[PDB]
Amino acid sequence: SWQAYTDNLIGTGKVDKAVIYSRAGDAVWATSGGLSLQPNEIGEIVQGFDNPAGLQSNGLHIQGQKFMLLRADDRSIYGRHDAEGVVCVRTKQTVIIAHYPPTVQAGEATKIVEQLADYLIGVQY
Repeated sequence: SWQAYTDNLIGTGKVDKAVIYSRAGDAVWATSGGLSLQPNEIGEIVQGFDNPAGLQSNGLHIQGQKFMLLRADDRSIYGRHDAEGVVCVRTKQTVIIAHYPPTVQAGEATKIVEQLADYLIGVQY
């Protein structure tokens, strides 16, 4: 029930679009809110987790829009565009990408997504 996860996220109103990809980014397991990445965007993100410098350059792009790279490590990648942003987290088997709108505080959206990641990881996913 991967779809329930993305529905749960946007249902809170803290995230308006969320997608769950396989760790490799070769398949979409769930999507809610209508998030649709550009042809090479998921690749940049997936690669970014192992090599942030890569992202740092050209930048992080989601649905065409560029986002400042606020953070990038082995498990988390945070995107920023003023009041709006994106949260990318990698678990044992997935890559979760969520977007929060301007009226939502970045911190609240981030907490909700990181907690999903913590749960999944602790349960082997």
